[PDB]
Amino acid sequence: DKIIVMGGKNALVDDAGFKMLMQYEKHNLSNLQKAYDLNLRDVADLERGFLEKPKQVEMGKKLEKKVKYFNEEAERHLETLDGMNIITETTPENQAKRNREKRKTLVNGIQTLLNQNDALLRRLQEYQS
Repeated sequence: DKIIVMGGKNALVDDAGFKMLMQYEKHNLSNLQKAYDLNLRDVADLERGFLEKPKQVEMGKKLEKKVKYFNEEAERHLETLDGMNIITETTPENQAKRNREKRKTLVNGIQTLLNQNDALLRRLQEYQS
């Protein structure tokens, strides 16, 4: 298919590129909902108070670390969705007259030089014979 380009900041994407990322992001969200569900639960347990106060404090620690991490992921992905621009590519032969003329000037320019250079080479290869 086609095009995707992220420099980490803003992202350039085309139709198939956009469908692709929405795939990846939709999935990523599903993973976030799973991660959230697991933490909402563990937190709910820890709350109960099922033995060993010191073990509970260490647990909250790990959890509080996890929720925070979650928050970083979530925000990063949302940053992504927001800096995602859709592009459409237009081919040389389908560009504005102004652009076509600019290229042609140059193509003709180069083409003439290959002809002349060819002739030059054959003039060179002759003499040295």
